[PDB]
Amino acid sequence: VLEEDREPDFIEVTSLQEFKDIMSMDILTVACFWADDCGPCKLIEEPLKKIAEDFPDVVFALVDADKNPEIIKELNVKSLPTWIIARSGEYLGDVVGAKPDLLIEKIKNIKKNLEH
Repeated sequence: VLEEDREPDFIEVTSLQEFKDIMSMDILTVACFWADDCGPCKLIEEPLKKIAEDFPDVVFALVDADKNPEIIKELNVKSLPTWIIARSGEYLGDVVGAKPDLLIEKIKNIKKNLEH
């Protein structure tokens, strides 16, 4: 089969339907948009696994832009990598570019505002 194709901590999204289903959940979800022909994507590969370790309460989903252009178009994603953050169907922020430290900050910031 060739299983656990990406890291076990990442869920892989294959349809706009699956995407909307996951961002609907009562859980902080960080979707990372990536692609093969993408240089900045590669170099954030490791730090993103470290972030998924640092935030076990957050779901990290991967979207291959090659294979999901209708999600790319639905969410107006024009650059890679792009992280979109959401919880219970509400979009709570985003980070455009290979910017792991801003993702961290945005994640902590959104959490503090959820605990108000």
